[PDB]
Amino acid sequence: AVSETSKEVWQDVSDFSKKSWASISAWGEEAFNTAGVWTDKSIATGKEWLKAADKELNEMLNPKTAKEARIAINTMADTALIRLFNEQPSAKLLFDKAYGYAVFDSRKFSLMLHTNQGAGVAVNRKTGKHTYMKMFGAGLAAGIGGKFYQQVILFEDKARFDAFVTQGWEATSEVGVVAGKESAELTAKYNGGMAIYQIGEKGLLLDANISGSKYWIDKDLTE
Repeated sequence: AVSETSKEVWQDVSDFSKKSWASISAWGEEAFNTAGVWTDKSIATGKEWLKAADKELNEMLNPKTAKEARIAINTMADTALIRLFNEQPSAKLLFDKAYGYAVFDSRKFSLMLHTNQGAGVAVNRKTGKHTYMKMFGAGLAAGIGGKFYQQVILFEDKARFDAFVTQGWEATSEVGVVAGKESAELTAKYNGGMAIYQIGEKGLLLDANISGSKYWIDKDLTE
């Protein structure tokens, strides 16, 4: 009756959304942790999942607590990988060989973020460890990616990943950037295993210099 439906109104208006997202939130990880080619079916399902994920990310913007931020960034990172594979299926084959990866987004999923910065995370695929990080994007400052920007870095080799997550990084050239000129497999081979993708809403950003960018550990978020 009304007593019960009333309680339903508070409960479902407050929580039904989170429960609905929780029923599908695993899809991205489940999909990308299964080795193999990123097929047309995976692309189509991924696009459908991204519709829901981006609605959820809208609700996650501007987190108030470190826990909320870590959750938001983690969710963002899953979306970037799916978006990347949908835009460039070959990247899935490189991801399958990755020791680790990092993802940054210009949206405010960290506690603090300034214009031209990105919030993100580096994930060690062997140990599971997440290192929360921030970036200054030279391309953002130059005027690209204004409506939407993600950056995905794949690390085939442990040494460069370990350096990235312990020391941070500064980009002093375009070495490592996937820029429409060659296989990312080759980019990585000649860059200590490291390949950098820049992602727009509709496709890869292929002419966006990163030189001048900086990457550091977000001390307000990582434990």
